[PDB]
Amino acid sequence: MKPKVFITRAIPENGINMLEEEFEVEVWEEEREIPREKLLEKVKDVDALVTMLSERIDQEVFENAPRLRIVANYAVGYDNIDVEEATRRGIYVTNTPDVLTNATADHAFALLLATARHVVKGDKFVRSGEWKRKGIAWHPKWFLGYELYGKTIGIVGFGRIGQAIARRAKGFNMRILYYSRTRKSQAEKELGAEYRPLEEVLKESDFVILAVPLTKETMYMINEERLKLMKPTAILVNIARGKVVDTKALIKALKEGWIAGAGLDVFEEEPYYNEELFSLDNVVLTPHIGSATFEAREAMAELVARNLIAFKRGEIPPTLVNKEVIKIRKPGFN
Amino acid sequence: MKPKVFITRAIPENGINMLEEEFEVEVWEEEREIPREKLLEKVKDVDALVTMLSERIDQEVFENAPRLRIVANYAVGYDNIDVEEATRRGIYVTNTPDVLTNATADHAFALLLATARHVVKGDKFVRSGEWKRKGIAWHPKWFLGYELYGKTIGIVGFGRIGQAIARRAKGFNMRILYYSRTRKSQAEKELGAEYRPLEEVLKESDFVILAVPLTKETMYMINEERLKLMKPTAILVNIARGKVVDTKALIKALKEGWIAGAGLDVFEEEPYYNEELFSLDNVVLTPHIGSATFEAREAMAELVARNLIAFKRGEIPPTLVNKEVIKIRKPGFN
Ligand SMILES: NC(=O)c1ccc[n+]([C@@H]2O[C@H](COP(=O)([O-])OP(=O)(O)OC[C@H]3O[C@@H](n4cnc5c(N)ncnc54)[C@H](OP(=O)(O)O)[C@@H]3O)[C@@H](O)[C@H]2O)c1
Ligand SMILES: NC(=O)c1ccc[n+]([C@@H]2O[C@H](COP(=O)([O-])OP(=O)(O)OC[C@H]3O[C@@H](n4cnc5c(N)ncnc54)[C@H](OP(=O)(O)O)[C@@H]3O)[C@@H](O)[C@H]2O)c1
Repeated sequence: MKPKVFITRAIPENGINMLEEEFEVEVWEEEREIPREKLLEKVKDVDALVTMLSERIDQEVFENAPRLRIVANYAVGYDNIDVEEATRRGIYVTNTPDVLTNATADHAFALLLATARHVVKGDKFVRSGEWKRKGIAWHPKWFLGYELYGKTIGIVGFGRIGQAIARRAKGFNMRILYYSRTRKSQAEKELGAEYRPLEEVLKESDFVILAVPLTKETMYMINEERLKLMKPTAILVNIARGKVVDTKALIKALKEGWIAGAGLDVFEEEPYYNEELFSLDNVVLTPHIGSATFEAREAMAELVARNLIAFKRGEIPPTLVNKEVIKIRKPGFN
Repeated sequence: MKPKVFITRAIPENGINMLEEEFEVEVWEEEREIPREKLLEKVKDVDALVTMLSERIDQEVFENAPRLRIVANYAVGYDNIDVEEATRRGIYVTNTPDVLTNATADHAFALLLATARHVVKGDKFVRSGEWKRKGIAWHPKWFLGYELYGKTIGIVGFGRIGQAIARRAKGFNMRILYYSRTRKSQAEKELGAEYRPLEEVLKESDFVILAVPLTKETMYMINEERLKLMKPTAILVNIARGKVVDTKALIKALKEGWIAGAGLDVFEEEPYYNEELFSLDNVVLTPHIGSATFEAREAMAELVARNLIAFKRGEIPPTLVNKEVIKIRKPGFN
């Protein structure tokens, strides 16, 4: 008698418990991701879905889900969902902005600093015993990295996470440039940031941070010609999506010294293995953990629940991504 | 006819070249550190020394250096120099403050973030191919770390580097507490920082950063009872000196979950190997590279040269650490 939601992953219990008050809830509890054929089977009679970036919510899913009215992504990105087709069908799509902004902006800085200061390579040198075995405490030319103070940070995608990365950069006294679809004077005045065309941001920055969604417009925007514009001392950080960067071109740039290093949280396929990329000591790698804090987790689970419960009550969900759907079908289950 | 300086390491050429205009210069150029017996031989007829933290400038060095009038440490720390004995003897001692503040404060944040967000462990997971081999792109419970935003940072040693770490923490919207020998209202008002007794800082902080010199008073100040006061979710960062922390107690704290993790740039002996410490995935380790930026390097070399040249000219050196020596012997060579 309650509407039915399938949750494709073991998200925090707080969100599951909130949903159990208002829905019949099914939760995929396994460590492994749900196989595609099982996803298609399980959506047969669901009114709602909570999905991860690992599930491709495309036309084929919709065709196999005739009761589905709302998809809540447990993520701020939604490049895994065919939102135009959802809108067509009157299906509401929600995401999780804001509650993971600080985690991801912190992780961008974690990657920036780790890459700039040789933290991963340094740790291996110590931890392996090589430092002790070689017998040399310190040398003035070892492990030299790059300053941030007074340097220019270039933020590609000046949204929630991009602005939060700029806020952190102000603590390092950085000159802040950004490229975005829009220009925002509030954030400009609060942070001292300045808009420039993309190729100017790439030419003038000491650190380039990617914080855009994946769309047709941002696919491979960091390509071979764009990388050639960057400084040979510059560090690239990708916390956005893997396919914003042409990895083949990035490998060439790193090997040939077109840029100095890269910190990457996201990859063209996940999981990822690339022997050539992974052989480089001027890259730092993390497995798509930008939003991985206990608190962001929990807050994302609450927010997915709030969206689905608002929808049940005939309210517009607070983090609806496809507002055009409202005029197509009003909220609620039938 | 020019005074003679021995430089114990291959510091940047800019500083060497400045000194060659005014001194007969000898530079130890080898990768390895100068052996103790060679140090004692080489100081026999020097008027000045430029030393690294690796050289122990103690009474025995002074007794073997009868012309020595000034020691310029290529470091801000000077726990490797017996400054009281230098003063006694009329020997000026200088260091390198300021020019390495931003490098070291950046590295403190590099270690804080790497430890809080599992950057080293994450990189090994990806780079080794384990992420790919296990076949799972992402899991909501994997690699969960700690937020900074709104959290409390406790700075032990509120000097040049400690205040610069607080400046960076303001970009993360942190509540800033500090313990120091003094209280500083300027920095309090600029950064919103508040003084507290040491044990209160340890109890109330989510991140504890050590930025004190090594002195009799700070030796093993982070001991077993102090570690027990910390939060089980708290992260410790040591960019100060290894002997500020009782490593045996720190290992117990990390294994027993008294604190959540530690980022360490400095060790009780350097180089260092500790199999038990190095087996822990909740530690991040770097080989005393806090000041290792190209620019800090260069600026340290210039500053050592400026000190020795000012002294030659009968001027008080700009970063003299033992001001009492001035009344003992005026500056210059004879
Ligand atoms: N690595 C991780 O763990 C992780 C975690 C969270 C998010 N992410 C990813 O980061 C992305 C951004 O997150 P967010 O919350 O900051 O989203 P957001 O607030 O929508 O910000 C994205 C910004 O990118 C701008 N943008 C979009 N298309 C662009 C284009 N073609 N050219 C230039 N700028 C463009 C957007 O412009 P407009 O102002 O015109 O909107 C917006 O300012 C998500 O979409 C996601 O892919 C990754
Ligand atoms: N890891 C690295 O690569 C690296 C690089 C640079 C420096 N260091 C180390 O970091 C240390 C600090 O550097 P810095 O330039 O910030 O020096 P600093 O300006 O002298 O600051 C040190 C601060 O520690 C405070 N302090 C000293 N003794 C204390 C005590 N017993 N209790 C509480 N606070 C005490 C000092 O108090 P007062 O205000 O009363 O002076 C001062 O505020 C150096 O001495 C060095 O050991 C490490």
